[PDB]
Amino acid sequence: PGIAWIALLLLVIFYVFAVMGTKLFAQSFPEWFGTLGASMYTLFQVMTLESWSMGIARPVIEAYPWAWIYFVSFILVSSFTVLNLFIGIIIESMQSAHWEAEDAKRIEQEQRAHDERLEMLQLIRDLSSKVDRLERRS
Amino acid sequence: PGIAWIALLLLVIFYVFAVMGTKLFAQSFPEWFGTLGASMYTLFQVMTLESWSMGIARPVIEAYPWAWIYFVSFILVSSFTVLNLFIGIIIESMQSAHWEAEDAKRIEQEQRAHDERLEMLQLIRDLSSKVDRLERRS
Amino acid sequence: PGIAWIALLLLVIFYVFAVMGTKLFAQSFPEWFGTLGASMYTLFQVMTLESWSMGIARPVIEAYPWAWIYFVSFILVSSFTVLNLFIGIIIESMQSAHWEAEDAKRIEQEQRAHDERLEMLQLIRDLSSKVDRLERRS
Amino acid sequence: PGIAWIALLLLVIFYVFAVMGTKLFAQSFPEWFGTLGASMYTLFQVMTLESWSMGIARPVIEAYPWAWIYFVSFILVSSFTVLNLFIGIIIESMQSAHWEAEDAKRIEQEQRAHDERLEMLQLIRDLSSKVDRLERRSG
Ligand SMILES: [Cl-]
Ligand SMILES: [Cl-]
Ligand code: NA
Ligand code: NA
Repeated sequence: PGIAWIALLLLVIFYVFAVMGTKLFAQSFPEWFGTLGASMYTLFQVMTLESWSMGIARPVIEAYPWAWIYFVSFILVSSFTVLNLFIGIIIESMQSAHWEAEDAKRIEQEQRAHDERLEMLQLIRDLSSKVDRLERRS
Repeated sequence: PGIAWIALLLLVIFYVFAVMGTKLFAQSFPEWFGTLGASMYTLFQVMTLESWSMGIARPVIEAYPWAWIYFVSFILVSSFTVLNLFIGIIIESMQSAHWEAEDAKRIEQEQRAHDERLEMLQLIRDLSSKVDRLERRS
Repeated sequence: PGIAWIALLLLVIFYVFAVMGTKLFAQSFPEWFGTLGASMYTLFQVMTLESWSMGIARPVIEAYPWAWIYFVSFILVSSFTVLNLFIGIIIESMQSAHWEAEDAKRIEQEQRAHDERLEMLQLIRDLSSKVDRLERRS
Repeated sequence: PGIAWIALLLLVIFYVFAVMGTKLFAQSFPEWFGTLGASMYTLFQVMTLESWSMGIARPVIEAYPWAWIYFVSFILVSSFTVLNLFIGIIIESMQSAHWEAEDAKRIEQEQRAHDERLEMLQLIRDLSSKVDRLERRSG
């Protein structure tokens, strides 16, 4: 049903990484990733880029050196998504202010145009064939 | 009357979360929430995503393990309300830029068109008279 | 020349604060505000919203309790200004992608339609007068 | 092939500053800029504006007093270039909301009307000829 198609995506990326993070990280870092609810919080703060590296990820990379992939992949993937709601909402907003009625007004203006142009077409037909007759007598 | 309609909702979402803040946290966290004014500055801090979690929320979450609702929800509400204040401005910005005129220049263009098409409904109607006379005059 | 109107303004606000700030704070907080360049770098850092409070503002507010006006006002005002520079660039950006090019077709493609109607006006007019030199040459 | 054009401009700016940065800073700040890999992470971190100053910049400018240029300039160039990516997406978004479609809805529609007019045009000519001959046959 539109934007909330992406929202649902965001919740899902969250859930995937929150689980991924609790599996990978819970033992060695329990306060940040000890439970799945814990990591939902951490990823929230990470997603808002708050001390994500200096206070959460650079620490985690010391234990697990390859774990920048978790953190950089999430910033990348979650930002791109958050971006879209912002877009998907900008757009659908423009649409209500404008596009919705713009297409409508001009669909309709062209009905008028077309109908006028239609009338002319007949008159020229009636006239066309008056002249048709008149010439046949001549 | 447009945007300061929301930009006020902002001002009261602030005022509420700032009283709720002081009542709840004033006592363990005096510096941050000790007084209503002290909590505004703190949420102004929080709203800008400045150190909100490592600096404030997680320490508050240490004392009141539920507090994250207060913090996560403030961010959702204030970020959004700010989003709208923004769209509202991006949109009314497009209007004056472009939709103002494209809408109007068009009404104009298609008056002109309509007039011309009327013009010749006329001749054609008149020519249908002349030919209508040739027929009776025979 | 458009947005670069505010771009100039932003720069003015920036510099007025870097001076308003070196005058107020440089005595007591030299590393942050000691020289003008010093304050500028720190106000750039405050503009990027980075450690603006837990880092710089809070410690300055505890010498100079009133000093929140400075950091809150600077963020508010400079965010508003960057907000607009941003919109102005979207507007301007999409004036190019589409709107300029669209109005170029809407116009030229109605030159076409107008011209077409003008030709049919003449034809009906030329016709309208043979049909009435019949009315006279009989 | 579009903004991907611009995304490539960004990846080039990283590369340049990550190398300018590892050459410049790896002796004194090995953790941050020790190796290219290190240096990029650090720059991605600066780009998200995460402690770029209190955490990374100000410490280095302690040691190399002029390095405010490396950091300030990277945040501009780096950030200004990510803006154009954000616009570019914002645009190609509308292209496919609307512009794509309304743009061509109208091409179609003036075919609809050009074609009509063309028709009327035919008939009026046709009528003229009929008047032409009516005219001659009777002179
Ligand atoms: Cl538009
Ligand atoms: Cl027409
Ligand atoms: Na931060
Ligand atoms: Na931030």
